[PDB]
Amino acid sequence: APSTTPVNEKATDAAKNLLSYLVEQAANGVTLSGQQDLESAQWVSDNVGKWPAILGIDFMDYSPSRVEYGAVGSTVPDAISYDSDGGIVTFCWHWGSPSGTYNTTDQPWWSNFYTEATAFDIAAAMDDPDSADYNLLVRDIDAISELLLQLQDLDIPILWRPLHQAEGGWFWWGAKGPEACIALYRLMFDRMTNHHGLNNLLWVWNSVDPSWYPGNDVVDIVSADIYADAGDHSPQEETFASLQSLTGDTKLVALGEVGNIPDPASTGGVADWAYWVTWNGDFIKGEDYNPLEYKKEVFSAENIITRDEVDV
Ligand SMILES: OC[C@H]1O[C@H](OC[C@H]2O[C@@H](O[C@H]3[C@H](O)[C@H](O)[C@@H](O)O[C@@H]3CO[C@H]3O[C@H](CO)[C@H](O)[C@H](O)[C@H]3O)[C@@H](O)[C@@H](O)[C@@H]2O[C@@H]2O[C@H](CO)[C@@H](O)[C@H](O)[C@@H]2O)[C@H](O)[C@@H](O)[C@H]1O
Ligand SMILES: *[C@@H]1O[C@H](CO)[C@@H](O)[C@H](O)[C@H]1NC(C)=O
Ligand SMILES: [Cl-]
Repeated sequence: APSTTPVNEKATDAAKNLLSYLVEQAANGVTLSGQQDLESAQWVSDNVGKWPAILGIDFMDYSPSRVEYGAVGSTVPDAISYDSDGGIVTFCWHWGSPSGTYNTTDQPWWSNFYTEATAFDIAAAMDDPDSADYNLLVRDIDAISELLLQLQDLDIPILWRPLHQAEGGWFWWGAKGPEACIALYRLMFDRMTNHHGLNNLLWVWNSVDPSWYPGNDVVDIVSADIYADAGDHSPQEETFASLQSLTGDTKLVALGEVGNIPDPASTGGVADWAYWVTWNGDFIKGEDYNPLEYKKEVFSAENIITRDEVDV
């Protein structure tokens, strides 16, 4: 069954308490609501009637290579505000490649997390710790670690989901097979936990295939991102079962991203997702994926937690 002990023995009380709360809720057939982007969370409050429990945001535009092209990151204040309002925060990282950005017509700099938008080679970087690219990877990790340390100084625990969707291959970190991506994940875990003393993090992995798994010693929560056909609100039992066997059923299981919110009237005892995070834009705002009447039902449900109900 899911562990309530963070893999970082030095975890803060706020990180320990968040993991224990999520495990308890999921064991009871309760799922936390979530939404990517503060403006979309505001839309849900304004149109559906509830603030999502979890705010998903991204370190993307703090990536050092993106700063070189004029990017201005602004999500750390949104984490602080959501936490001040009683919510929970998850970060992903659409990591702009440390070198190799093309910045062409078809591959603008602002797409430089996609494999197609950069020359960057994660495998060549990880095989040579003396290389410029290896040193730039560690510098990028240090850049994002500073942001996480600001959040740790404020006693804000974070559901940290780096190197997401890795196995798909469409982001540069997944373009050179599993070994290089696992090595980068474990390097990040060590650099953040040990060198930086980051103790406010719960580590969320986001690939299903066992050959991509970085190990139970460096992961607190396993997840997948599901973009089913518009209007498919099934519980996604097969994916849930694959995420249980990934860890020998020792880690909490969640949805990192959804296009379609799984119907909470059909998940109980089939696929006890700890949380889901709806993507931004049309996925939450339109009528094709998650219609207004359905959203109102989901967010009002007894077995869905919204921000007003969070009680860590
Ligand atoms: O490539 C065409 C694209 O145009 C518009 O999006 C542009 C926007 O795309 C960002 O990547 C998205 C991606 O489009 C898709 O929604 C999904 O894969 O997510 C990624 C990453 O999302 C991240 O950014 C958004 C806000 O854009 C949000 O905060 C989310 O939380 C975060 O995870 C990304 O490439 C952006 O850079 C890009 O916008 C550009 O942004 C830069 C500054 O970052 C500006 O300088 C630039 O002018 C432009 O706005 C459509 O929205 C999309 O549908 C697709 O058509
Ligand atoms: C990226 O490409 C655009 C479009 O050609 C160009 O105007 C811009 O100066 C480039 N950015 C950098 C920092 O070279
Ligand atoms: Cl503490």
